[PDB]
Amino acid sequence: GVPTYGAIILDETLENVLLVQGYLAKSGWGFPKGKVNKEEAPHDCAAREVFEETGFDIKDYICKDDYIELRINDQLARLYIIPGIPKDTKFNPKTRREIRNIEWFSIEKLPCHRNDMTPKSKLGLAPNKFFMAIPFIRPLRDWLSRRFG
Ligand SMILES: CC(=O)N1C=CCN(C(=O)c2ccc3c(c2)OCO3)CC1
Repeated sequence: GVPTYGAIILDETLENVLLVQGYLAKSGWGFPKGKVNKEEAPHDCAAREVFEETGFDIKDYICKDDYIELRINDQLARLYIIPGIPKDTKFNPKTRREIRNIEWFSIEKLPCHRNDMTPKSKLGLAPNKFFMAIPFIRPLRDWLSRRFG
């Protein structure tokens, strides 16, 4: 699939992250990100997608080496880590046809896996509104421990 780029924005305490809520197939909460355009550099795609989805421009804050990248079902998603953004920042998407809401979440309260349904002897995972964010949570926590401690 086409690579996606975006950001993990943290506040100044490093204990909250900014998530966005879309519609329909992207009806849950996830980090701001989207698909790279032809010939567009990863940092420019991350900034574009984040500004489209949040109205906040990360361009002056991106650090080249500071990101988490995952390959899920053979599609690569790279989120640049952007700490220290104040919680009173006014975030407003460009297109509310794509973004329902924008909120800060406590990192420690976010799930890092979905729950099974072993209580019901049924296979699979229970729905979770953080499903898009979840794969990045443990790597983020590990990354923050290594970088800040
Ligand atoms: C116009 C536009 O940019 N698109 C349309 C709908 C929104 N998209 C996202 O980039 C997107 C991905 C994952 C998400 C998310 C949003 O919000 C919660 O998790 C896909 C592309």
